[PDB]
This record gives sequence, structure tokens and C-alpha cells, in this order.
Amino acid sequence: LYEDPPDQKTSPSGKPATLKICSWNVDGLRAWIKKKGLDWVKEEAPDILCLQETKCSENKLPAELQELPGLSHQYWSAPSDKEGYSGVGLLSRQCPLKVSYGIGDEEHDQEGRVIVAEFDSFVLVTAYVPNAGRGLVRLEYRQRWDEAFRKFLKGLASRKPLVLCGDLNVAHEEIDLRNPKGNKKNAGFTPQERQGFGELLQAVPLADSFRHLYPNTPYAYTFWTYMMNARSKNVGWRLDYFLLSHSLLPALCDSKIRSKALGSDHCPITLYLAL
Ligand SMILES: [Mg+2]
Repeated sequence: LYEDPPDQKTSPSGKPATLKICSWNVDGLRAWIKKKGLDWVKEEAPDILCLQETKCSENKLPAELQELPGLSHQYWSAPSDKEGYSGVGLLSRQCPLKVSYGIGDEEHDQEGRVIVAEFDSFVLVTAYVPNAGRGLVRLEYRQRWDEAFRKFLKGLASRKPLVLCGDLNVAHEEIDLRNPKGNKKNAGFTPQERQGFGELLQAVPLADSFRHLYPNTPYAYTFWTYMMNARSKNVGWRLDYFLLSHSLLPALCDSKIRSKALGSDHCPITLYLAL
């Protein structure tokens, strides 16, 4: 149902891509490593790799990671005492000017969900947004997270062009999932989460890189439940995004969905910028 087109490696002005960013919700760093996740990273060779749902504390990291050639500057965030839950990682070829953790709000900074890495010409944010939960029991909290995260990113974008990547835990529009009808009362497709995502795009402001380039392309998903043969049937959701400041749109080469890369219940996404 979906074939990601070939990589467009030049900006519209003809400038070659100089920066390749890869984002991937790994569904547990060790589970991902066993399913050959690293091998794929080596073939992809990104300049920056953002990982979500590492489920790993910084003191219990797999030794195979620090070894990664060309991704030697590594930063991790996990819940302090809570093992096997949430966790994000940012691995970079080049050293960032500054790395920070969280969104500057105590209530929202306890689950190791955000890493901010400032570079010379942009700020990179990687996030694992909180799921609205089974039966939507964490939806009110999710709406408070949405508001604090929008405010935080608006503050960052005012200082430097912003690239936000990661698992944002929302399929924005009906085109973003296989079954919009059956999912309006489920986490990831509630009107509340959809509205929050629309407000993030308008308030920062940010542009959805994949949708900017491919506005009518259906069946392009980044997550399929491990249950009910969803990935073989392409019953998926586009939960993973690259969101860019409008000033970075002339640097945008391509925004890829690496549908065939195995290793997780999510597939990786890749961004090419001519910075
Ligand atoms: Mg998971």
C-alpha cells in the first residue's frame, strides 16, 4: 500500500543535503539491539540519531552503543528510579554547543521524555510524548503536557530555528492512520490530542516536514501494533514526525519513512537538510 519515494538529497535551491537526522521509537533499547536495530543504523549512517522509549537508565546502557562510529556524542534521559519505562537518547557525530533535559516544568520533567541539543544554526528537540493511556485515563494530564510543551517550544523557536523529532503520540489527520473511524475514542486519535497537535503547529509555529512535501500521500505510517498482523496488513498510524521552523523549509531536502526497517513496532524516520 506504501512505497516511500527515493531520497531527494538536494534542497529546492539545489543545495546538497549536509545533515541527515534519524528518529526511531525503539520499544526498548535491548529488545531493539536483538532485533538488529543497530545494524540498520550503521547502513543508514545518520549525522544525528534520536531514540525514543529506550526503557534504559543511563547507568545500565548496552556497551554496543558508545562504540557506534560517527555517533560518539551521546546523551540520555530516563525516569530517575523508574526502570523499563519511557527514556530518550540523542546520539550525534558533532558535539552540540549545549544539551539540556526536559521542558522546564517540574510536573512534566520526571519521565525522561525530552532532550534539547543546541547546534550552531538550529536547536534539535527529541521527545517521547506521554500516551493518553488505556481508556483515555491520562488524557487530562496529556492536555496539560501539550500546553507546557507548546509554550516551551515557542520559547526555543524564538531564539533559534527549531527541529522537533520523535514520537508525538498523535495521528494528526484522517490520512495519518488506517482506521480513523474506529479510533476517535482511542489514545493517539482523540479530538483533544489532534487539536493539541494543530495548536503546536500554529503557535510555535512549526511545519510537518513529511506532510509539507507529500500532502495527499495516504498509507504512510510509522507505527503498527505488534498484535493482529497490523504491519503485514499496513494497519498503521503516523505517530513519528519531523516538525521544522518555517525558516528551515528552504533547507528541507526530504522527510523519509523507512517502512521496511525492522527492530521495533515503529519504523525509523529520516530527515535531510541542506544547512
Ligand atoms: Mg513501545
